[PDB]
Amino acid sequence: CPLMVKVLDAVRGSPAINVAVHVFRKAADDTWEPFASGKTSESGEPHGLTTEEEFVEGIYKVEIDTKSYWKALGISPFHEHAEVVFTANDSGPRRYTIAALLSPYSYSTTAVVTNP
Amino acid sequence: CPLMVKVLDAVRGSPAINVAVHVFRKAADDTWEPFASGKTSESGEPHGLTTEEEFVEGIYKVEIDTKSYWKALGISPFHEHAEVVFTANDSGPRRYTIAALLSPYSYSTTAVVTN
Amino acid sequence: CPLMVKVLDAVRGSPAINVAVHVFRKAADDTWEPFASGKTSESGEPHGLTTEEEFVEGIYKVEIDTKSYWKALGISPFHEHAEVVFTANDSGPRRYTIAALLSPYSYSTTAVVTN
Amino acid sequence: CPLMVKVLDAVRGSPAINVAVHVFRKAADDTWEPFASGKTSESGEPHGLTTEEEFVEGIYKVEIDTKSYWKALGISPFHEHAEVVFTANDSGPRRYTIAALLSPYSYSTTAVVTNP
Repeated sequence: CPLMVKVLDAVRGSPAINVAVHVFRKAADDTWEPFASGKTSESGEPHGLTTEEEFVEGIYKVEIDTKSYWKALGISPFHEHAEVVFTANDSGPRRYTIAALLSPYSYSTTAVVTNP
Repeated sequence: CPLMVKVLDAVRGSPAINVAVHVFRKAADDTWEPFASGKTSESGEPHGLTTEEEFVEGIYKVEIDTKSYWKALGISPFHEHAEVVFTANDSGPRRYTIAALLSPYSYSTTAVVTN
Repeated sequence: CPLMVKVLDAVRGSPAINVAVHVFRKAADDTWEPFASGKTSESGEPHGLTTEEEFVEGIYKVEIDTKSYWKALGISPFHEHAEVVFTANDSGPRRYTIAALLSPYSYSTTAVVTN
Repeated sequence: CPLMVKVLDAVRGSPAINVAVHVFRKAADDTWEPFASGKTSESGEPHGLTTEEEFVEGIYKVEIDTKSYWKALGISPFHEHAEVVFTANDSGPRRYTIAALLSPYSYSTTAVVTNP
């Protein structure tokens, strides 16, 4: 898995489960193209988003549907979503882990990039 | 201003100065429209982004040019920029501060909504 | 004040009000000695913790009573408190702000040191 | 491993490697007693800090030597260390993961608590 996403809930101290994760790539024509999507499992990760063959150099956008998560728990959050935009692999293939820590009025995002 | 932005540099322990901040509003066509922009001052805030008569309810996007900021410091960054997308609701208090804490491979954003 | 503390509540999107903040200094005997304390006001800051003549170089500890704060909100917290331990150096700028962002199972702390 | 610690470096986008982790328990006499210690591996985790038998109810302190980490990389950080103090297992045994995200003038700490 060259692109892994891990989502945590800072209010409950648990993995954020059943959260939708949508990934887009920037296309030749400056639009975002759908690339991959999934839902976080009990571990807070969507398993198998992409492959090493498919995950080529490019600008990627990872959108995490935090609004639907907090609403399904009865909280009206501040953010519409949490997005992470980055250039990938432009020095060769890497494995990326995007971690997102969620609160109703706050989120943080961190990337860990390791040589595959 | 009913909308303030405050940007901090976690590597140097200072306000993030001279960072471009762009604000968009969501229009009927589900496309973003330029609304406000500014450069952070030495306090890490771009002074006077908007006013309470233009800042009506709706969905707003705040884009912080983090990549240019880290490039000016000679530090390689992960993110292309930091974006904050939110709904402003009148029922809620009357002033929004979006705080952003920046590191090269991490950022956090927080909304402080005060009456 | 050469030392300010600012405490934010990430769950409610407001300053964390009425939070106890205790400051200690490290003494020769490697034991902490009470130095300053206060309760955060409605801005999330305990006004006037110290002065520039008492705030000499040394190692300081800032303890924020997060557990009492979350208990008052009826929200079960992980941490017993949040502590920030640091060295104040004159060579460094002349005002310290320790910012703390609180959630029940997470907190982050940041030092903004300005001239 | 009922107590796991994961340390990340927000400047380099990598696990924080070779970081010392010291764990103490609060003793009957109100002093901190040494309970366990280790160094983070290439994954940013110290492996095998404690056991389920040893990790009883109590107040625990996890100290992460962040100062030595940043100094070994040529940075003078703000914090002397990052500490996490919490009550453990007081509702029955749990597995705790303490994550710490490190910058020179900032750190964050998050706990994920899962039923064993």
